[PDB]
Amino acid sequence: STRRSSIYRGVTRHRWTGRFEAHLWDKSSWNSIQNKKGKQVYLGAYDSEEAAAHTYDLAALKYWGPDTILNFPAETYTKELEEMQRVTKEEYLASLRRQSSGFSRGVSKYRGVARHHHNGRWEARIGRVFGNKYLYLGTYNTQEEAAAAYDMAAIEYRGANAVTNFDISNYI
DNA sequence: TACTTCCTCGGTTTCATCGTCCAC
DNA sequence: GTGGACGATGAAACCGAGGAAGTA
Ligand SMILES: [N+]
Repeated sequence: STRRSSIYRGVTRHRWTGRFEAHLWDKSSWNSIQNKKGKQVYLGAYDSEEAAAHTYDLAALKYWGPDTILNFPAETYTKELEEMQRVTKEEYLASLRRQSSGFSRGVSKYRGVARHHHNGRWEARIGRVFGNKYLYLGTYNTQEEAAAAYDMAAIEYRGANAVTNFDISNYI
């Protein structure tokens, strides 16, 4: 019936946002709500379709090695292939998500950071469906400080697989 | 067939932002 | 008055259930 939303593997143009989502099918992990093997992994949103394709390629390389099926040949990812080896799978996926277009929108380049009225300072906020709160994390003089606060709250309320503005290792 | 792998996009959650409260 | 602390709102991200697309 319908033509595929993207010419690339693992890329779906979202019907409402118009963003190119990268996603991945983990055929080895176990879906526990179902019985069967298989889990959908969301890699992020990208304003550029080619960027979502590259994101899929890199995540697939981290999951299945240099001859899994790729939108582009593994020779184009040689450098990334080495860097990939130095981190967890979760660390690498968090990094891929951190570079994505949808990670942070608006004025600040950091997620959870926006500006306190017109005071020239930066508020950090974080969302928590438990308690139905948009928690306030303070006002800071630099975006990096606000982003640090957002990060700390993020690791606290999301633990592992928490995507932070700055590297998870900064907070050990 | 039946069965696995992959895509889609609607609920759900969270952010970006701006404007409002109240304890000082 | 007022200014941190937040709440309201709309935009936009997140993400799996489910159906579509390949297998074999
Ligand atoms: N967007």
